[PDB]
Amino acid sequence: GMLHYTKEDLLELGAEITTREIYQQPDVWREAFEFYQAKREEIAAFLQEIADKHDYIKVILTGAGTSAYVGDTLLPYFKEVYDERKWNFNAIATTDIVANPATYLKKDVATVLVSFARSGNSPESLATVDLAKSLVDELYQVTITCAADGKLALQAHGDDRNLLLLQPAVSNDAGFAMTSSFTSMMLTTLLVFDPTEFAVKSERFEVVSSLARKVLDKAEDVKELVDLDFNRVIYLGAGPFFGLAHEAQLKILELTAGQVATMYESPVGFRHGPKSLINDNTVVLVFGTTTDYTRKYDLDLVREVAGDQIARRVVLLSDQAFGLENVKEVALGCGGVLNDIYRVFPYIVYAQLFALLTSLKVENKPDTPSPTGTVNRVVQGVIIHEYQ
Amino acid sequence: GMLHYTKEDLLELGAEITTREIYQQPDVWREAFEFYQAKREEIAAFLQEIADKHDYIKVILTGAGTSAYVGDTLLPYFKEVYDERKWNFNAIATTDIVANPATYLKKDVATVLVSFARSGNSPESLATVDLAKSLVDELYQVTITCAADGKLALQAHGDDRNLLLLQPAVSNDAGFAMTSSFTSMMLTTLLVFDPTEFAVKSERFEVVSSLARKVLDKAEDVKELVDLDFNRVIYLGAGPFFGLAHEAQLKILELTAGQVATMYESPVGFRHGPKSLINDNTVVLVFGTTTDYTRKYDLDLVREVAGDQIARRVVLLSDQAFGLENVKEVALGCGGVLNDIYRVFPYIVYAQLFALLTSLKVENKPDTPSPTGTVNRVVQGVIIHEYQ
Ligand SMILES: [Cl-]
Repeated sequence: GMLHYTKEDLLELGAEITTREIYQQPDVWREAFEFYQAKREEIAAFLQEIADKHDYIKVILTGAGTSAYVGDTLLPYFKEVYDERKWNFNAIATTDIVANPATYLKKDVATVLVSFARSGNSPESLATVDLAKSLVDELYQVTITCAADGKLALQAHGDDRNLLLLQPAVSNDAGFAMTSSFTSMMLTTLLVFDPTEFAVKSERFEVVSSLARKVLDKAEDVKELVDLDFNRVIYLGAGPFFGLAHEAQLKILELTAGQVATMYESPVGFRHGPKSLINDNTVVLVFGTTTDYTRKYDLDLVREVAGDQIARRVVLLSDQAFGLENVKEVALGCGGVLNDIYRVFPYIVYAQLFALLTSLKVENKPDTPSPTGTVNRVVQGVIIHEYQ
Repeated sequence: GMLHYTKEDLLELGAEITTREIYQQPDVWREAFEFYQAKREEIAAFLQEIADKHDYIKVILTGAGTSAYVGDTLLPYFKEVYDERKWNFNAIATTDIVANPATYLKKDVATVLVSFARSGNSPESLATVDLAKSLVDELYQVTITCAADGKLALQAHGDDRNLLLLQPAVSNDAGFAMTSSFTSMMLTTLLVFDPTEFAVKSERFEVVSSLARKVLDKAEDVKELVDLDFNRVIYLGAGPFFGLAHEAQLKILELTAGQVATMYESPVGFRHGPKSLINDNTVVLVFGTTTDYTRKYDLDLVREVAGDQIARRVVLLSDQAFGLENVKEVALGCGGVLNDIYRVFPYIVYAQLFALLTSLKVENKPDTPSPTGTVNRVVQGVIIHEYQ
């Protein structure tokens, strides 16, 4: 198990489901990868037909909450590697689309709507699909969802323009918080759209899974941070790690019922006002980039915040430790096998453990962390209004 | 005067500069508008030449901190009204470009780089321009900045392809926080790229000015809210009001040196986890959208948060009061002359007052609000590294 905890301890503390769902991630990813591998020809044919038909293609990666951050996290990688004049990638939350459809859904633009959902039962998921069908003349869909009996999945069959990519059944997280659903969806999406050769994807997958298991094995390293005196947490990252930070900090908010206040930023963005949030009771964690160029900017920022000596702790997740003063460096090293976009997986596993253990520290029940009932596993109170 | 305060009172409190710069906004905006009026034919001709040469044009709206939020706020409006296959609008912070230039700056894409800066002395401003010039074959620039002797402005002369649009000198805010600088730059940008007829823009400008004066006249109303017990502030807004919420919350952070923790979200996004931050010492303010359809989603959310009865106060800025239970409704009514994108101006004045008065409440010196010196008016410690 995790730390010393027995399964019995975890049940008594209301953390068995969430702990199980975090720890099952490498196994879930291997199933997802194998499903990808079996479907890869069909998936590539699907996308190729669209490319053959249309000169400009708007791809919209869309979900709500943690499902929105799937697109946010992967977006900068796709933007780098694709020519925007052909495949124009966007991450637009379902919660944005439902409120302002006209901003995003345009009649004459060929559009591939890539819908993400753990439960499939957020009203905004179906409303976004329905608005897209209403407003876009040439619409295709890729539906990436974990619940085969969720409304999103149920309405995604028998349509030659909708590629349904169900995630493994156990990734339909019963926990309040999305854990294995988030990472499984993100892995599927990266495998689908990453133009890298299959053999390279395979190798990277194996290293992703190895690194993640190492993180899980060393939960005590995360506990060391949890044990510090803090009630604010700030996650920072550049590139894909900006959306990853957004997810990492949300996991805290959610699992501590906001008893820990939070922020996400990039390291370079952080200086321009947001850094004001730091106080003596703040932990700052950086998801480090490993390209030589971008790493330099991370390092200057970590040096500065450590040097300020205000924060309780500055933590840098990277591929190596330089031996920085007043920084906890967490070295997760691939031998360089992984590029940055695949490092999101072990990095978020660390973040999930931090959120889980912090929930336990504050005596919240991670599996059911909103005792007021004002936040819910499946969103409540969403009304869809008719658009004309 | 603001409230009871004399100029000597404000001097004593370290608030004279910021108070002045907020209150000068209507006058600054008229000067900005008159400049635009004078230059509009030249401006249109500049953009028309670009459209005459290139089939696909990438517009990048770029700044750091509050300057980034000019682009974030206006972007959804430009996205709605432009055809993305011709004019493809993006808001990408200078703090993102400098760290990951290859994500955004593409050799073969005709690009219009629209740079924002109050001081012009952020290293990322010049690095962003330099990276664009070194990477993009067909580049044009629009430089919108408040400091004629800032480094950005000073390198923007004598270039046919760089359209320099200096803002009124007094908008080079001496206060730590950007107030009139943000608004002047945002007004100029909207006037440049809004395809509405000039006669309509002039009509709206007059109502903007009038409503903003009314907000300033009624500072006592904001004070009443600031007097409530709270240490967390959440701003919510849809469409342009998401970026505006980002700015509104940053103002609090900056001016209270993080003594008040903050969040920005959209009303519909808020439910999917972020709502967890609410506690009994939290004030939630919503920048209300006035289109019939989107407004319905604001209203559902406000009803819900009010009905939960946890937050200290729920405040809705709009064009009218419906008479909502447990909500403070602030009605700023144009008679319907203003569309939502022009309502950002009166809305942000209200949020500036809220931040300034909260700063006074916590006995910070709003003009110089970082007594640790770890956050600065002009960013310190940014090193620019060579990109290959
Ligand atoms: Cl009140």
